[PDB]
Amino acid sequence: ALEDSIARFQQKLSDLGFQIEEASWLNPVPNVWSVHIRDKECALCFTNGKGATKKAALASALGEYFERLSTNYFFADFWLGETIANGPFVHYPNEKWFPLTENDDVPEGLLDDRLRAFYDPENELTGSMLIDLQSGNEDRGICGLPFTRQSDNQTVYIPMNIIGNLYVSNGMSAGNTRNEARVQGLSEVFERYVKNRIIAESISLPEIPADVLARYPAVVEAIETLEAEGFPIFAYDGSLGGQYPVICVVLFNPANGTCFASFGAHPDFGVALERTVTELFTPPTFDDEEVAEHTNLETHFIDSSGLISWDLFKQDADYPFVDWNFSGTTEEEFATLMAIFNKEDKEVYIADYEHLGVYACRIIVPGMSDIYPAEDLWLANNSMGSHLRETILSLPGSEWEKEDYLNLIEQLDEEGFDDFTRVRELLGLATGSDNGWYTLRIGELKAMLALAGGDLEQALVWTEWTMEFNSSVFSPERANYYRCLQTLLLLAQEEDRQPLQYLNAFVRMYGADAVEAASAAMSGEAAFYGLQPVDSDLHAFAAHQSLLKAYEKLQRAKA
Amino acid sequence: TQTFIPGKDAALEDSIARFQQKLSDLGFQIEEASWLNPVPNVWSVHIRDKECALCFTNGKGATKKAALASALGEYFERLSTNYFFADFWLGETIANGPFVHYPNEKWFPLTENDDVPEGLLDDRLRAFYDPENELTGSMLIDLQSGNEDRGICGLPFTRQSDNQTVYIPMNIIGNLYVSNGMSAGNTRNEARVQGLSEVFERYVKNRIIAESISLPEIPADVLARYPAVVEAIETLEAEGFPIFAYDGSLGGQYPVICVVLFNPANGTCFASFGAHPDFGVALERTVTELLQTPPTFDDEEVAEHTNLETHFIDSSGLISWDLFKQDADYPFVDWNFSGTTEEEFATLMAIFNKEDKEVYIADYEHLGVYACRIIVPGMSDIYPAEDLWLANNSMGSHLRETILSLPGSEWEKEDYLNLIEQLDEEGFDDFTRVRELLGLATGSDNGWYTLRIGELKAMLALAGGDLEQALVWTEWTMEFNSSVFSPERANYYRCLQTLLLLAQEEDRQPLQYLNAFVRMYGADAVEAASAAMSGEAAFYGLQPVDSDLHAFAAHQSLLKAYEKLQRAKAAFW
Ligand SMILES: Nc1ncnc2c1ncn2[C@@H]1O[C@H](COP(=O)(O)CP(=O)(O)OP(=O)(O)O)[C@@H](O)[C@H]1O
Ligand SMILES: Nc1ncnc2c1ncn2[C@@H]1O[C@H](COP(=O)(O)CP(=O)(O)OP(=O)(O)O)[C@@H](O)[C@H]1O
Ligand SMILES: [Mg+2]
Ligand SMILES: [Mg+2]
Ligand SMILES: [Mg+2]
Ligand SMILES: [Mg+2]
Ligand SMILES: [Mg+2]
Ligand SMILES: [Mg+2]
Repeated sequence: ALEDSIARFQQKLSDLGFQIEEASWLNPVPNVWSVHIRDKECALCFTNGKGATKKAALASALGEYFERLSTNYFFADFWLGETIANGPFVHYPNEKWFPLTENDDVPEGLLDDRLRAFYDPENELTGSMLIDLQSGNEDRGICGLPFTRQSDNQTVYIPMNIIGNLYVSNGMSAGNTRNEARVQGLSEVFERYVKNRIIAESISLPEIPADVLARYPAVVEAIETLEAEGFPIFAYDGSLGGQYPVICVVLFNPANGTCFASFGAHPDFGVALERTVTELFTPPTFDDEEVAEHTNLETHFIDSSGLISWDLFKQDADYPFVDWNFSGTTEEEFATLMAIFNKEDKEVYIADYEHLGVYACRIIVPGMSDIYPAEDLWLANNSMGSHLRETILSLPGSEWEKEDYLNLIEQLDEEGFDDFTRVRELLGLATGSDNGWYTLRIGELKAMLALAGGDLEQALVWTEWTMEFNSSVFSPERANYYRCLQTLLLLAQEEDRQPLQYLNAFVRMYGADAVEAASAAMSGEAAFYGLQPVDSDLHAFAAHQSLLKAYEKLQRAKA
Repeated sequence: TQTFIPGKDAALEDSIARFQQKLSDLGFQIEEASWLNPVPNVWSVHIRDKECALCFTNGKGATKKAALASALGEYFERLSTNYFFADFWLGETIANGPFVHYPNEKWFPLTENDDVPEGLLDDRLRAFYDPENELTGSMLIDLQSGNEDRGICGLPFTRQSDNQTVYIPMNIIGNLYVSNGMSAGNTRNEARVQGLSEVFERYVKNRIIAESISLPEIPADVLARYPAVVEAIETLEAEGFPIFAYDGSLGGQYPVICVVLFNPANGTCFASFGAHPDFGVALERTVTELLQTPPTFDDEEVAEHTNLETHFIDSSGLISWDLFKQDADYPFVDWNFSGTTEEEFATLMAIFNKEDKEVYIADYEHLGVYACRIIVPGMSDIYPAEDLWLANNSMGSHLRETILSLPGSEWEKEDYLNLIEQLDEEGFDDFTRVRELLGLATGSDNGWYTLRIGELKAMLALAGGDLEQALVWTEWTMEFNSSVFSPERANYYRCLQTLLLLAQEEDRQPLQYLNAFVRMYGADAVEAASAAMSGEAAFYGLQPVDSDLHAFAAHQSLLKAYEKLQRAKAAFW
């Protein structure tokens, strides 16, 4: 019962030491709700609930709260600092650390044989590329988490690095029962796997007949409202000829000429239908190749503003409609779904968490659950920067030689980092919104270095870059600083002109504090404007401290 | 009550009462739209013709009445000179009427080898506008008439050294001088002094700017003389806007003040300029105009003519950082050229004589208020004479009838495709608004209002059934216009674009997508885009246009206004 689920979850969250607060409701059309819930003491811990009734949505918001604390997902994009990294356990007590080997292969106790073949077919994957982000603890080695391989009920250790880079928040769930949660999570796997096929393969799906939709009047109502509100809707059978329990529903916005495709899965057709609808841009396209691109599907996952083929909407479907149904008790539904995975010759790997007093699972199904492709462990690995962290956080206040600064630029180039990459994302820093690190990108950091190493020609290049691409999100203060610095750098290039002449004017336009700071920057003295120096427990960031305080509550719960 | 401000020859309250009355008598319903009093001692007002949206002015002054009198004075300035109608073709009836511009105008038929007819211009002007002697006569056809057969309309101007009449082609006046050096006033001389000062304002400005000059600050004890301005500046300064006040005389030569505002919030500056024989009036004029881009070290981009051309339209142009250098290139001069409007006129004219610059004035009294128009080639120019070849506002006059015929036209497909190539060969810019190129007051509620050359090329490619070109320009169209199209029209273009892209997919079956298209774009939009593709009805949203522009109600209101001026002119002669 929704009301039990809510009462229980609220209570348990409170007991755990979390002050949870309800930010903002919404009831856009009939039979559709959502709510935003937040940790009153950590801005970064928050969820979004959705359902066809108000309570359904609150229960969803709270359930996702336990899903994300149980799995540690809130903290998944952040380094947890040197103390936690060197503590008894980082992720879970039952985690397992595999030191790096002398030739840097992937240690033997990790993964299994099928996984090794899938993630690393060429056998070129090194061990040091699998260091989890949270610890960044190369000396301690590769953290691996336990997962029950389902065919033979044996434990398998999967590196947290792999889990987090390729599966992210996919196939996680929390529930009232072990099986309820697993059915939700396994369905979440079908949702996203089928979706990526329907989309990438530019499939035309078959409409759901009107007399079938009629069974679910509360959804029909939500659609008639959207349709009368000026938004054409398409409801589709995403089963691909009865195979998978997936509904797809697409909204058109004629005002902008764009479409928005939602997907949803559950063993019961009707639940799946509603799930897809409650979950409601770019126009459709005939670009067979741009739709299929991994970066398109990767977008669709983050937010659903991705490219959909016009082929989806073709009159003639590639599969017939099937009035499917896989329903029953959560226990039966779990077996029915698992049956499908067995039919596909796809090993399922589950991991159970009960340490917060609510059951929560995390489900990997390599070859289906993947959101990102394994090549990304080489090309787009979220701990690629872990080894520069200490160097970079030292820079504010640092007084190295000018060559050292200019080399770090060349290193960033040689290591192939993207200029647009946010530094706070690359190092796993919860900086909070009120300082320079919050908007600092690689390109800006290059400007800063060129200044500290006294190469004013490069400095200008990246200062221009910086403004071209950041100034719209800088604070007034900071944007002004950059305008001023830019002027002075341009003046430096004028060898005919006499800096003193312009000094009064500059002070009037930019303000004295800004001019004094931009000059310090140019003299290589204080190049790293607005960046405070950062200790290796991130005391410097109060945001990050609030993150760690939250994580302490989970560590204690784990013991 | 009677308020006599410096340099005017009549109390504000009289000037207002007179002007309002005279406007009414002329048959104009004038209405006051919106006042403003942003800082102390600075006002402005917007006045509008209740029956023509395009006829409107903006008044500015240091008191409320000063501003209203300004607004009204600029109203007579712009009716007297015909400037409201200067960007529009006036249709075939007016073009072939007794007189188009003024009764005393003069028409010079084109010659057999197409030289510029002999009664036009004089010798110094010919040397200035056309040093290479390559200017042809057919390039000088005024826009308003577009009447090549009737020839080059030329307006009379009293050359001032020897008091002789000189005929200047309306085309030249309008392309290079525009609204510069026009004025209206309470007296002949008041108006002329305002207008001649307007000339110095803009000439000196263009030197100060282009030559990246550092001006000398106006001393504080000098500013002190004009507390009402000082108050306006302190307010702007405390409001967060640094101000710089400058002597723009260039060492006492010219009666020009320059005042620059900084906006630290966006790191930009705004330079205002102003001229009047009396220092104090000039100061206030410069300040009130601050409220009716960042600086740069680019010596070359500041001087570029396109920069100074912007400054005139806009004041959002590039200023050199050099303006603000501590050390000035000229010393401050506590200048003064003042006296009675009669004396001030001579004093100013003295300066032009010193410069060896002929002044050409033209007087208008046919609306019951004196108004002048002053050309001073080599100083009054806003645009350079090279623009009579490259950027001539009647370059398109000869395609007008062809283009306005297109909606409803049923020519051969080759004819449509050629007109594209012609538009390319004649070197028109794709971004150019067609309604500006033909002089059409279309009003905001139809396809012509936003129609650019690039879109027209799309429309022609569709009518001439070249769907590959049609796509190129339909994409172009949306990339650069869709943000200003009406919902309806933007949607039509989204649909047309999809269908043109589908036409390129040789693997795909149009019928499959048909239901989906009808759902996204709507049936009307799909039916229209298909007609367009079949070359049947390509010119979407463009109604056909008769050669008196009855099709456009906006333009009709423009002509109804101009009738009132014609009758007034007839009366006077
Ligand atoms: N009574 C209840 N109602 C709804 N969800 C509940 C619930 N009890 C537990 N939950 C859990 O709360 C989580 C909320 O997610 P849901 O509302 O069911 C859609 P989701 O696809 O997981 O959201 P996502 O797109 O953000 O991933 C799920 O893991 C679900 O198992
Ligand atoms: N009594 C009066 N008070 C103020 N302006 C008057 C006036 N009588 C006539 N005018 C006229 O008002 C018209 C507009 O001039 P002003 O607005 O005061 C400066 P401007 O140089 O025309 O600015 P602008 O060219 O940027 O519009 C001029 O033709 C001016 O001579
Ligand atoms: Mg979920
Ligand atoms: Mg979902
Ligand atoms: Mg279909
Ligand atoms: Mg004027
Ligand atoms: Mg002015
Ligand atoms: Mg100066």
